[PDB]
Amino acid sequence: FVLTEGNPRWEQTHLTYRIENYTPDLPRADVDHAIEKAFQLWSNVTPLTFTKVSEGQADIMISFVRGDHRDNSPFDGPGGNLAHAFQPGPGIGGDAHFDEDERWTNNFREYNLHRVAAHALGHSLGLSHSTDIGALMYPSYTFSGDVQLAQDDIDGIQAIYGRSQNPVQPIGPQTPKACDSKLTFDAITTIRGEVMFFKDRFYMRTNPFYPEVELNFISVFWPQLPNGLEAAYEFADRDEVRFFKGNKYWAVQGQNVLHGYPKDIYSSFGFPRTVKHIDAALSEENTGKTYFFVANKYWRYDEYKRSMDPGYPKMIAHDFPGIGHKVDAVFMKDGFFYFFHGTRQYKFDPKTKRILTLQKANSWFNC
Ligand SMILES: [Ca+2]
Ligand SMILES: [Ca+2]
Ligand SMILES: [Ca+2]
Ligand SMILES: [Ca+2]
Ligand SMILES: [Zn+2]
Ligand SMILES: [Zn+2]
Repeated sequence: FVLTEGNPRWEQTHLTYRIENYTPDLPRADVDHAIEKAFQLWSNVTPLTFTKVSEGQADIMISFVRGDHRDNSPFDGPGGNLAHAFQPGPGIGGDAHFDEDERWTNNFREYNLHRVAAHALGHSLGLSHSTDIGALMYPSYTFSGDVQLAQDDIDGIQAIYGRSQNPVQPIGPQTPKACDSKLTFDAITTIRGEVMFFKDRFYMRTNPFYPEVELNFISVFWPQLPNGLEAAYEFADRDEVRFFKGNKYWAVQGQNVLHGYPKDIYSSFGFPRTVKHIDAALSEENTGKTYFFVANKYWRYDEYKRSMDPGYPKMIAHDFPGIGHKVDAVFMKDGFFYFFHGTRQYKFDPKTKRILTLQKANSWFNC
C-alpha cells in the first residue's frame, strides 16, 4: 500500500456523505446500494463510520459528471478515465466524481459501480495507488464478481485510522508471491506448453523452457469460475481444461466456460456420492488414463471410454511410494508426474514407480 503524499486524514471518525445526482444507467436504488456497500468495506476494518445525508454539504460529495465539470479534472468521454476522487480535506476534499459517459452497471458488465466506487472512496480516505496486483487500490479494473479488501488494503487504511473496533479483526486475502518458499498450491494444470499454478483468486503461469512468471486473477481468463479451485487438468485431445470445485466441474475452451457446465462429478465421471470434493487431478500425455486424488485414496478414469476402471478406489501411499498419502496438486510434464503437497514437490516416474527429485513447491520459479 501507499499513503497519499502529505498524509491527508479526516479529523472526525464519524463522516457524512451525499449523492448529489444519479446516473441514468441504473435505478436510484441500485446506485444507493453500490455506494453504501462501498463505504461499508472501509468501515468494517476501521473505526470510521459513514452517514448518508440528503440536503446540505457533506464530507464526501458524490456525483456523476460529464466532460469538463467544474473542478480542473475534465473527463474524457466514453472510455479512458472512469472516475476520480479528492484527498481528505475541506471543500472539494474527499469528493468522488464518476464519469457519466461511463456505462455504470450492477452486473459483471463493465463497469460495475460498486467496484469502481469502492476504489474511489479509497482515495477519498487517504490511500493512493498500491503496487500489489491483488489490492483494491491497485491502478486498474478487475472484477472477480465479489468486491473485497485485500490484506494490503486493510493495512493501508488501518495505518491511517487505526484498526477495527471489532474484537476479532477482519482479514483479507494476501497476494501469493512466487519467490516465497512457503508457497503452496490449490491446483495445477498444463496448457498449450505452459504450466499454470492456482492459488486462491490468482494464478501463476510459466513456460519451463524460459522462466518468466505471469501473475494475475483467474477471472482475467475465466470470469465464470468460482474462486477457490481444488483440482484441474488439461485434455489437449479436445483442447479443453477442466476445473473442479465442491463436487461439480467446469470445462473450458479458449477463454469461455463451455455450454451447460458446470456439471456433477458423479454423473460426469461416475464417482460414489461419498466423495465430497477432489484434491488433485492429472492426465497421461497419451494413454487416455486420468488420475483423480481424494483424501488418501485415488481413482482412475478412462477418457476414451467415458468410464472409470475395474475397482479403482485404491491407495495412494501404496502405488505412489514416497509422495505420502495426500496430494495438493499434480500435473504431468515430459512423462513425469509432478506431485505437490504443502511446500513439498516430488518428481515421480510412472514407469519405475520411483521418485527422482524432491524439491520446494516454488522451485520452478526464478528466485
Ligand atoms: Ca471516460
Ligand atoms: Ca468534501
Ligand atoms: Ca452513462
Ligand atoms: Ca487441491
Ligand atoms: Zn472531477
Ligand atoms: Zn485510483
